[PDB]
Amino acid sequence: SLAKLLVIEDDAAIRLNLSVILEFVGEQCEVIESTQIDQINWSAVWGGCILGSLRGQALSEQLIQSLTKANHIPLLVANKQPYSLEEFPNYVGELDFPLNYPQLSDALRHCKEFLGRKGFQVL
Repeated sequence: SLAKLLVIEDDAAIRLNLSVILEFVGEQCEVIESTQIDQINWSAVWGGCILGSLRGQALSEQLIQSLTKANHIPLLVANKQPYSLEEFPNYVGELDFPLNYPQLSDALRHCKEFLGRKGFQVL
């Protein structure tokens, strides 16, 4: 991935966990809490958006609006969540816990491939 990964995760320990591991596999990321979605340029080309645990156990209407408009961003879910992303056409799958290199690499690969179909890059 050329572009940073967006990470939206309301658990501090998992923000740390995801940040350390993504950096480890050579990715850059912007890690925020769900109350910070206004701080994100959703129109730009991101390497992907990883959604994790969210306050209220659900997608806020604001995040829904953002995820809907930003259909060019491939979406991953980190761990099993009470919410679902099936409605989103840019949803590309889930990251299994505990995280491991082969499964994470596949997930990030699916993000790259998605971006490729959208016309954004070639590896």
